[PDB]
Amino acid sequence: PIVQNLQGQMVHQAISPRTLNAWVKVVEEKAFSPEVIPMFSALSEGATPQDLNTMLNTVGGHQAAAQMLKETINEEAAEWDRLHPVHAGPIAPGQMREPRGSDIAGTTSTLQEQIGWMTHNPPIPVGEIYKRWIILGLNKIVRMYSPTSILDIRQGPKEPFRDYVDRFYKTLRAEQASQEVKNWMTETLLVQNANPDCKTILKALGPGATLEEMMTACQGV
Amino acid sequence: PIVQNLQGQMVHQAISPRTLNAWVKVVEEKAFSPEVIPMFSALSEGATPQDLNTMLNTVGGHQAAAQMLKETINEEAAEWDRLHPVHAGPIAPGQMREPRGSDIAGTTSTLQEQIGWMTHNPPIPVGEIYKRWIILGLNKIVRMYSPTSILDIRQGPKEPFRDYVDRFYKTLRAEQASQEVKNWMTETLLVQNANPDCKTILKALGPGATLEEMMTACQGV
Repeated sequence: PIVQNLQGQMVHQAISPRTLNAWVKVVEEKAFSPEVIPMFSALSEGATPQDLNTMLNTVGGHQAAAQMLKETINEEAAEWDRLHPVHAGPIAPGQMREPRGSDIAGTTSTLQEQIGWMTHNPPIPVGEIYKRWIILGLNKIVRMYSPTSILDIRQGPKEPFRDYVDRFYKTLRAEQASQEVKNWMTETLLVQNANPDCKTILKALGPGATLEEMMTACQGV
Repeated sequence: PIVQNLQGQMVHQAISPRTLNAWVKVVEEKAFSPEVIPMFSALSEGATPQDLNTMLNTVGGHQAAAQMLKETINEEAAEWDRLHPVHAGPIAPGQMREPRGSDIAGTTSTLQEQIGWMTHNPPIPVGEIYKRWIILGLNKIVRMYSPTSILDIRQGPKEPFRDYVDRFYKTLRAEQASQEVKNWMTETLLVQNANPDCKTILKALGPGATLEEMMTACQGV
C-alpha cells in the first residue's frame, strides 16, 4: 500500500508478513471457495501492483489456478492496450506517461512509477484495475473448482430451510450465471429443489414471494 | 337493585331468590372458569353494595376464593381512601357526604345512604365500583384456578381447528396477560401449537393473517 512519511510524501509500504500469511491461509485452506474472492478484496485493500504480484506468488504454487490467472491477466492487458493506444507526440512535463498492459500489472514497471500513477488529482487507479483483473481470474478459478452444479443443490429431508438457502446462494455465487439467469434460478429453482414440506409451503406462498417471506414461512419446518 | 314506587321515589329492591340461586349455581358448578365473570356481571346488573355482599356470601363457602376476594376488596378500598381523602370543612345541605372505602363496599353503610348515592344527577356509581372490585377479585380467582397454561394448549391430531381456537382463547381469557403479550400470543402461539396440517396451512397463509381467514382456511382440515 501507500502511506505518507513525515515529509508529506507518498511512499510505498510493503504488505505486512501476517497479511501475506492470512492470504496464504486463504489460498491453501479454502479450496477456492467463493468466499476467497471477498477476502482477497479485503486483504489487498489499497495495494500496489507489486504487492498484488507478491500475493499472486502464493497462487503460483497451484499450477492450474496460476495458469488460469496468468491467461486472464494477459487477456485483460491485451484488451487494455487495445483500448488505450500509445499516443505519438509531445508529453507535458507535469503530466506522467500512460502505463502499458505490462506496466499496470507490474511486470516491467517500477515502484516509483506506480506510486506516482496511483497518487494523483484526479487519481488513475492502476492497483484497482489490476485487482479487478485478479478478481476476474479468481472468479474463473472458483467456477472451475465448484464441486456441485446449482441444479444439484437440493434441500435434505431434515435440512433446515436456511441452510438450504445458504448452500443454494453459495453455489449460485460460485457459478456466476447471467443476471437474468440468476434471477430465474432464485425465483424458480430454489422452490423446485426444496424438500416436500417446504416445497408445499412455498407453492402455497405463490410466485413473486420475497426471500424474507419464504424464510419466514419455512422457519421451523 | 333500585326501583321506583308509586310515589316516584327510589327504593331498594332485594335480589330475587332465583337470581341468587342462579349465582349459587354459577359459583358451585363452574369451578371458577372465565365465563363466571361475564355471568356475574349479568346477574349483578344494577345492584347495590348490600346486594353484592349477599352475592359474595355464596363465595364465602369457598374459603380460598373468599379470602382472595376479601384481600382484593380491602386493597381497592385502601386505594380508594388514599385517592379520595376526607375533606375537612363545611358540607352543603343539598349535597350528600362522600362514602369511605368501608362504606362503598357496604360493610358499614346503610341501605338509604347507598340508594341516595347511586341515584343522583349526575350519579356517582358506588355499586358499579364495588362490582369492578369484585370483578378484579374474580379475575384473580380465575387465574388461580386455571388448569392449563396457554403454552400447553395444543391442537389435537384430529381436533377441529375451531375447537382448538376456542380452547386457546378461553385459556387466554383465564390467564389475563398484558395486552401486548396477548397480541403476541394470538399472533404466534396459536399457529405454533396447531396440529401439523393446520400448521402447514397457517404457515402458508403468512404472518398477519386475520383470525377469520385462519379459521376459513382450516375449516374442514
